[PDB]
Amino acid sequence: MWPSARFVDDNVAFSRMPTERELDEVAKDFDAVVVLVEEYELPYSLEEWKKRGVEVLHSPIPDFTAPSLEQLLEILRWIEARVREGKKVLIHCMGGLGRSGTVAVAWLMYSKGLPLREALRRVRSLRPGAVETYEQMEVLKELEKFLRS
Ligand code: VO4
Repeated sequence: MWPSARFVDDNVAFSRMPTERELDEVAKDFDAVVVLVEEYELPYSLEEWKKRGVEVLHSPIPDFTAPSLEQLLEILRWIEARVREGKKVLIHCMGGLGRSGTVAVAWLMYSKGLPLREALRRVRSLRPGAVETYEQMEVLKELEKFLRS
């Protein structure tokens, strides 16, 4: 297994950005990637995933900002579809683990119905530092309200 990934359930993991040297490595373990990094900060083309048969969702979230609730719902629904196909999914951003950690917490809320408090604790247990900003926490609160309703 690619030990940089941490799984929040049987099928969904989050990690730092794999480098071009690691692409075959994570393609062996994952069939789908959620790429949160902005186009201009990529060090290889995302066609690298396509030539390996890996499905790509490119939904960039700028450095130190939170996704909108709509953006997050779109990401979650796509992850859901891939998991239902039997695929393992890797969420990643470049640099810290604020943005990828936010999507990982949202996935636990969305798929397992965990309240935000427990989902946050879980992901932070996996990677201390996940969910870095007040804005990221606030969109997770907005998600929780959406789901409860
Ligand atoms: O720029 V971050 O993914 O550490 O919020």
